[PDB]
Amino acid sequence: SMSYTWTGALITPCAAEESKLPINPLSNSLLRHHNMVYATTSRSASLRQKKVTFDRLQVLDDHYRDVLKEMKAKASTVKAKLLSIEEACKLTPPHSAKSKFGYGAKDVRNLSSRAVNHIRSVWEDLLEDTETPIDTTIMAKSEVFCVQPGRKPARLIVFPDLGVRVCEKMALYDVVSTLPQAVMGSSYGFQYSPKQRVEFLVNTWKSKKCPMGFSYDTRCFDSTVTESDIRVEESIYQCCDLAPEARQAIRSLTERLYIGGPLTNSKGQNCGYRRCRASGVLTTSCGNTLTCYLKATAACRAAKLQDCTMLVNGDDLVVICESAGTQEDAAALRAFTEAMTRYSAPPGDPPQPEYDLELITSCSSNVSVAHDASGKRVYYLTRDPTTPLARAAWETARHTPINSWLGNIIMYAPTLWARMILMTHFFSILLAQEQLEKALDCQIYGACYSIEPLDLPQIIERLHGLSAFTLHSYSPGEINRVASCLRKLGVPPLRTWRHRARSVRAKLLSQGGRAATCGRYLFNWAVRTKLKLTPIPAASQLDLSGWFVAGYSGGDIYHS
Ligand SMILES: Cc1cccc(C(=O)N2c3cccc(O)c3NC3=C([C@@H]2c2ccc(OCc4ccccc4)cc2F)S(=O)(=O)CC(C)(C)C3)n1
Ligand SMILES: [Cl-]
Ligand SMILES: [Cl-]
Repeated sequence: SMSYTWTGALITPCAAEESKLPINPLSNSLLRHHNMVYATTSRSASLRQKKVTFDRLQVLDDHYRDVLKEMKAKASTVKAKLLSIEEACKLTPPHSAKSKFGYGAKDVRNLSSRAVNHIRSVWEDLLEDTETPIDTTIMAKSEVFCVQPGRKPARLIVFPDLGVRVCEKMALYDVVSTLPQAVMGSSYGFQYSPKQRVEFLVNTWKSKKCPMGFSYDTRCFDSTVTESDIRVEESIYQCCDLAPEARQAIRSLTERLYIGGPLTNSKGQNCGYRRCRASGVLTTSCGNTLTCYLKATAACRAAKLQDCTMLVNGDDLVVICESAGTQEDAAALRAFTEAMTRYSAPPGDPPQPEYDLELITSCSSNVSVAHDASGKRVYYLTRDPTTPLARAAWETARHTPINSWLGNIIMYAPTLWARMILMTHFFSILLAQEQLEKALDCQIYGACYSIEPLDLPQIIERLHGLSAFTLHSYSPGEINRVASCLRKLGVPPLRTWRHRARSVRAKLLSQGGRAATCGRYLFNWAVRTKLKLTPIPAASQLDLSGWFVAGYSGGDIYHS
């Protein structure tokens, strides 16, 4: 079975597509080498099409079946609730793609009679019709990158209509929110906040007598997912206590949408047929996580890797285990990869065994070390800041509906680059435009949030602890990665950012209130005469439930 078949009709944009970074004074302050920054477009879709289109081999074995049964056992503890129309409508982003049937996300959120009646009929049809493939739209996603010699083609997104998406939520939101944790336990990555996640990686690393770790990068994971994989995934969902209508909906969604179906371009033309994972449905993150974990757990047994602890976030996979020795780890890792390959998860790049935790990257991120005010070692997550910086420059120049810079500040708050560059650059702008109190959209684990920049200090304390405001003596390797990133992108040197932050810090303090709290906490790094930083009372009061429960990337999820 081919992941995809194509009619020859093009993947088309539904509007004009910017690919170049404008020459704008505000963005130019952040990043001068504007021609290094680009956004993907429709024009590179045929290149992507070529990469995601292949035959799949899958041979299942007893290790695979053993693990599956174990997961199902855990799954059968779960009792999933059916979401009400109102509840599902509330989870729809304000700017989610309109329906082809004469209503949009706004109508969904407002529970208008048109949207709601169409949603009911979609739901009833799921219950009645078990076979008819549901239509999907295929689009080229616009994402911003820095050039590296040369360019990434656009990713392809495949999604059903708004009415169907609201119905997936009713049938499956509780399931995709609750079940991965029940099944994978501590290995489910999306349950951790940043501090918890770092805690778990470090503890796991320090628990082994001789640790070895690796990341495993499946070549085009969504395309490696077979119809059997998606039906096995359904077999796990079906172990939950379900309302009968949910049980039918899942069955019908599986056969009509999840396993595959027709692809239609922005212009309504038949583009082809998908027989693999759609990027843009509710079950993608859950399904990818389960499938990845299943295959990897069985492949570990096949490779005889000892005392494995997995961390899985969709298609992202980290394994930490007990070293058997350099040669034998290399052999065992190769056997793991052949097992994965047989299970239809071949590697992009061969995995490499690693004996230093900081050398392992999970979801762009690695563990690094710094010291807090008292000189105590603190572990934190960081990443190469090249893409975050390129995207922030873009978002400075162009109004984008989702702000990666804001998500990056939240998730990488303790980092040198987030603190000195991103906070300084954006607080300066917001402060000059008097927009500090204006809420902005970002994402956390794929789900969309509306966040007030003035609540960043409380947010950051909750997610990272107070040490996020006091870190210093960063590793030489972190410092260099950052420093040399700034040279490449024509981002001013850190000393410039210190100078700018002092000025911003002062303006923030002068304003008093929540603004001044941002000044004390966010920019204490910038002054020699430091304020003593105590817990923020409002931090404990934040309702961050739902933040670090599950992954929702591609799932059309909005949280208020
Ligand atoms: C299938 C798919 C495609 C693209 C992005 C994502 C995704 O949700 N994330 C992701 C995954 C891998 C790579 C990647 O770069 C990535 N990026 C982002 C996020 C998130 C995500 C980001 C980090 C992560 O784990 C490491 C981590 C965890 C907590 C704090 C810091 C790092 C897991 C995770 F799902 S985000 O939290 O939604 C917003 C942010 C601006 C941080 C971008 N998923
Ligand atoms: Cl990013
Ligand atoms: Cl200075």
